[PDB]
Amino acid sequence: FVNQHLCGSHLVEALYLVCGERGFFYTDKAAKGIVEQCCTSICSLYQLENYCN
Amino acid sequence: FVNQHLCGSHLVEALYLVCGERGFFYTDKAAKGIVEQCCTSICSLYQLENYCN
Amino acid sequence: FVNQHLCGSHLVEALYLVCGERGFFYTDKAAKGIVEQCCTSICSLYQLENYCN
Amino acid sequence: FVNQHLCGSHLVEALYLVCGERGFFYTDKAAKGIVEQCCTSICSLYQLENYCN
Amino acid sequence: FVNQHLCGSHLVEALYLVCGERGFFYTDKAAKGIVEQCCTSICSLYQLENYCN
Amino acid sequence: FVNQHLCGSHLVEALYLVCGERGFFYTDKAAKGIVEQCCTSICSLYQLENYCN
Ligand SMILES: Cc1cccc(O)c1
Ligand SMILES: Cc1cccc(O)c1
Ligand SMILES: Cc1cccc(O)c1
Ligand SMILES: Cc1cccc(O)c1
Ligand SMILES: Cc1cccc(O)c1
Ligand SMILES: Cc1cccc(O)c1
Ligand SMILES: Cc1cccc(O)c1
Ligand SMILES: Cc1cccc(O)c1
Ligand SMILES: [Cl-]
Ligand SMILES: [Cl-]
Ligand SMILES: [Zn+2]
Ligand SMILES: [Zn+2]
Repeated sequence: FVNQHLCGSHLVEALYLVCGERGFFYTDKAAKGIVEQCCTSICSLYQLENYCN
Repeated sequence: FVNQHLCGSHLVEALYLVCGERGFFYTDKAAKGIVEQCCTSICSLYQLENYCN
Repeated sequence: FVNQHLCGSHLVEALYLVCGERGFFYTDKAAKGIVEQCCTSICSLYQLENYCN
Repeated sequence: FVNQHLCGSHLVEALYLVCGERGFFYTDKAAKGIVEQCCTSICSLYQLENYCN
Repeated sequence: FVNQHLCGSHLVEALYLVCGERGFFYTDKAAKGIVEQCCTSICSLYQLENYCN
Repeated sequence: FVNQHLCGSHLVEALYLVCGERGFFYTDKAAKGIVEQCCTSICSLYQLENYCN
């Protein structure tokens, strides 16, 4: 299956909208961690914000 | 018109695909170079990879 | 106008995300309205939350 | 739960194209009948139009 | 203003929508023809179904 | 299940990007093949490049 890669693609658009001019880092380090958590169960806007810069 | 925000929305999706495992950082102060270049001309995928982590 | 058509396709997705469970209507009166407000210059997340139900 | 969220995001972009200047409702009541029918099986464009306002 | 490269990505999505397993027959003249006409005036789904195969 | 129709919309977006102004070609067979291969495991951009014209 290709579930997480398909989930990744929507989660960066959500971090571009949530994060704004603060931006975000989607790097191998703490980006496999937003996938472990937000592609397993639905993350709210405030849980998404904790990955912002 | 929100020309920057609509071009920036496509650019984050193109970067998720081209950077793959390298990932990237999208700071609105690091996102100025890649919007100024790639929203006024079509960037190759090699050009996009120059912004990967 | 096609640039308003395309902006509105991105606006439908951001309201889906911001409005969570609540949802939103995209009747041709709220549409005209969010289009004029938020495709002419950017909208913050508060502003978009105001169109949600 | 993330799978139906993923699906709903792509159905909102389909309803925006199919309904045109009609528009559509996508509140929690309105759009849960849609997801039951169109996220378990594939809906055509003629079935999606039933949900236009 | 319409950036034609960002408009084309939306149009390729729409034809996937419209044509689905019918596909299309690719020729440079039809490709440039669709992006010229539907990136300057809005095309409806019934205009886009003409390009399906 | 709608999962392969959803994967297929994301491949279309990644062939548009990768192929650029060369565009891509459709046949019944290759459309069956890239979904059975790229919706089962992650295809690179250098594998997708084989369907561009
Ligand atoms: C907004 C969003 C996208 C993908 C997964 C999530 O949990 C939430
Ligand atoms: C949106 C986008 C993708 C790829 C190249 C570009 O210049 C712009
Ligand atoms: C498309 C869009 C997204 C978010 C804010 C805007 O003003 C316009
Ligand atoms: C077009 C579309 C998107 C998502 C679910 C569907 O049944 C159909
Ligand atoms: C653009 C596209 C891709 C695959 C099938 C289609 O009908 C249309
Ligand atoms: C469906 C769609 C996308 C892009 C431009 C158009 O005129 C129509
Ligand atoms: C049908 C089609 C049109 C334009 C670009 C593409 O990559 C494919
Ligand atoms: C880029 C991409 C999209 C969808 C499936 C894949 O295997 C690879
Ligand atoms: Cl998806
Ligand atoms: Cl756009
Ligand atoms: Zn998706
Ligand atoms: Zn766009």
